[PDB]
Amino acid sequence: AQYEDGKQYTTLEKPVAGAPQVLEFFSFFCPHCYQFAEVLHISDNVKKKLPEGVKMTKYHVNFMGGDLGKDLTQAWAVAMALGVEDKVTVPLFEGVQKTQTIRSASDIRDVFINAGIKGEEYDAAWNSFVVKSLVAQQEKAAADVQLRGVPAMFVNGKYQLNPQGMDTSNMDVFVQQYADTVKYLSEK
Repeated sequence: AQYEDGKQYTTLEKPVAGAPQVLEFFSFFCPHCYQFAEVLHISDNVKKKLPEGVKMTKYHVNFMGGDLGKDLTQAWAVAMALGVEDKVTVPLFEGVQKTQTIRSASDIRDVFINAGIKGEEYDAAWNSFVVKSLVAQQEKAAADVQLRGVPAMFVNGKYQLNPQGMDTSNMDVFVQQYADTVKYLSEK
């Protein structure tokens, strides 16, 4: 049929219990993740097609970018904790990869400030137990899917998206096929 194991998706040989329904891993240092978020808008388009009541989650990973990468995973935990993922995603991607103006923890904080998150609020979150828990949560999730690279997306901790099996000659077609696969898997 249209959808086929090994084509638009693969099946984890050891599924993850309690995983988020739709789980994307990315790194602000990853060029393909920059392509996913800034040119393809994968996550916005996936969200648009998700069935009623199925929600999507993004976690940041550390195996890219060294110490700054660890800071960016903690900053993303701040963004989840504060609900500002959509305020900071673009200036964090561009600051790391486009202008290369993000080179320290302080530079990341400046992005949150300029996006409306006051400094005292950012520091409180940065040093909070909630954020520590969210860092550990992101790391545990990637380990549980034996994550080896990004970007990556998993549905119900069972199925892994396989973009290499999709048509890449037209980006809008690729995005449509990617999002329709997430829709199909979420209903499976």
